[PDB]
Amino acid sequence: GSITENTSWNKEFSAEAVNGVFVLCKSSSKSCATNDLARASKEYLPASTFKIPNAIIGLETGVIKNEHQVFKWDGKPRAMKQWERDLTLRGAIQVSAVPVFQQIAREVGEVRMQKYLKKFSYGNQNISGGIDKFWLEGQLRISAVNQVEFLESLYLNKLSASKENQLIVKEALVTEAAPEYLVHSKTGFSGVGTESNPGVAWWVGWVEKETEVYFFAFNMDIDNESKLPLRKSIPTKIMESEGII
Amino acid sequence: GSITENTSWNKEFSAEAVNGVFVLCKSSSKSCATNDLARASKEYLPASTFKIPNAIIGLETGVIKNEHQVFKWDGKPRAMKQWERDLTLRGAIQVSAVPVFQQIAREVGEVRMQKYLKKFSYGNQNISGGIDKFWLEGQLRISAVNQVEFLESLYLNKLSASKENQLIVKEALVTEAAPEYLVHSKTGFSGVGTESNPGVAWWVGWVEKETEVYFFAFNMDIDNESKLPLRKSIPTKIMESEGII
Ligand SMILES: *C(=O)[C@@H]([C@@H]1NC(C(=O)O)=C(S[C@@H]2CN[C@H](C(=O)Nc3cccc(C(=O)O)c3)C2)[C@@H]1C)[C@@H](C)O
Ligand SMILES: *C(=O)[C@@H]([C@@H]1NC(C(=O)O)=C(S[C@@H]2CN[C@H](C(=O)Nc3cccc(C(=O)O)c3)C2)[C@@H]1C)[C@@H](C)O
Ligand SMILES: [Mg+2]
Ligand SMILES: [Mg+2]
Repeated sequence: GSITENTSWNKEFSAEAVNGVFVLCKSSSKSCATNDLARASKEYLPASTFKIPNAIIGLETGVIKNEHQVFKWDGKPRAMKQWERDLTLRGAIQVSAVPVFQQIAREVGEVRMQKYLKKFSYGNQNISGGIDKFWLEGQLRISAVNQVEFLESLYLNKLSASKENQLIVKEALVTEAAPEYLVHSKTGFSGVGTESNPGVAWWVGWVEKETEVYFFAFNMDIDNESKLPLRKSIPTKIMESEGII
Repeated sequence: GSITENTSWNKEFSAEAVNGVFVLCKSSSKSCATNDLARASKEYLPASTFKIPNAIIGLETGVIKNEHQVFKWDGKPRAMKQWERDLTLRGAIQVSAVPVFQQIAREVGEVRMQKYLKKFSYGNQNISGGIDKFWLEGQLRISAVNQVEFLESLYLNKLSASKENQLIVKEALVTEAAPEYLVHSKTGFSGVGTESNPGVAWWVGWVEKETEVYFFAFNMDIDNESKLPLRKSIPTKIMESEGII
């Protein structure tokens, strides 16, 4: 579609010394607005946002048997305590349980993963770097505009996957529910990288408000975990100034 | 499935002077508890809770084309200024827009409405009283045990309808979302009736918490719109009592 720059939105980045981009699209990706035309199409490691395509692929290949599959913890150390338990698919997405999705990816395997990222037009579609880590430290990259396009297809059930499996993943992604206000969303954080090679933090999703829908994707450069609150506050301020929130 | 009476729950009922029942079922043990086995099996006007089967039937028959159908307000006054606006299916359910569901019912028509309520085993299956009003002043009746059976089937996608259509109605029914706590629910209120033959107020739905699922159905006698808040107050206090929050 078309991407239109709104430089007034940089106010929210400038204040916090943040280098990043917000892409926000009403109704469709036919017309999106952004603070940074160039960065809106610049591609970055997806980190935990990749759990969305991975969940769809796991269901499509039958690796995830169905919506009520329980991912059992084997009792062995996992890198975060909140992952050391049995999880549903929703649970695994919402607590961002990487080892659940690593095992999903291993079972999907390289051939099938490559096939579905091509079907989904997902970023640079580059899965090299290890089947269980390409989206964590490999060569996979996707832009904020491309995240919006992917999530719009998911919203419309237009990905090349069953409608059932798109609906399953959508319910797992609900993060805020009010009578006329529904948010689907997913956070991501690649890590702190370095000073000269920063990590990336993401917030992607969509807002359904009355009869209208808004697709959004935010990323920022980050080299310190203490800046992570900005990954939600900057795009929240912008959507509020648009009267969305 | 089993059911057991827990007299202790009459606590929250006597306190605020209410005649009603709570049924709470843990999916993994296939075990339910209720304060009153007799009233758990008594059958009542479903009122707004019928919007759950009505929505599914509307989708199954194609009266509702799909999840992105907008129900346009025709500018004719409605009993609630909340309903005087375009609505998505989720919005119609969450705001409980009777006029939208009366029209759905009319388009489904008696023969098809009768068919699905039999397939769904929905209460006494008697839709006599007018195709657009059987569930609110007609003869249709359903018990709290029948509600949790029906909702358990919906959760499991085991109703005799498309998986897709069940998934659509399920997301429409989400009312609270946290990373490991997801609530689907629907309220109902038939009116004040008489103080001879009161009306009924419902709360039904289910809670997904970690990997457990709890199905619940509440109803109570109500003569005074005044006491509508206790429908949610009493089951919440019971569920809180059971560690479900
Ligand atoms: C996926 O990308 C990755 C996880 N994503 C993120 C993320 O926040 O996007 C984390 S952060 C990690 C999990 N919870 C801890 C935390 O500090 N969260 C935090 C701190 C301050 C603000 C916020 C917020 O407002 O969102 C969150 C540390 C994690 C790397 C994989 C591993 O799941
Ligand atoms: C459906 O049965 C019927 C509506 N159901 C409800 C209901 O509350 O179950 C009503 S009540 C009507 C709408 N909003 C007003 C109200 O007072 N709501 C209220 C009051 C106290 C507590 C709560 C709560 O915690 O949810 C809500 C009056 C309406 C009869 C219609 C949609 O078909
Ligand atoms: Mg990650
Ligand atoms: Mg650093």
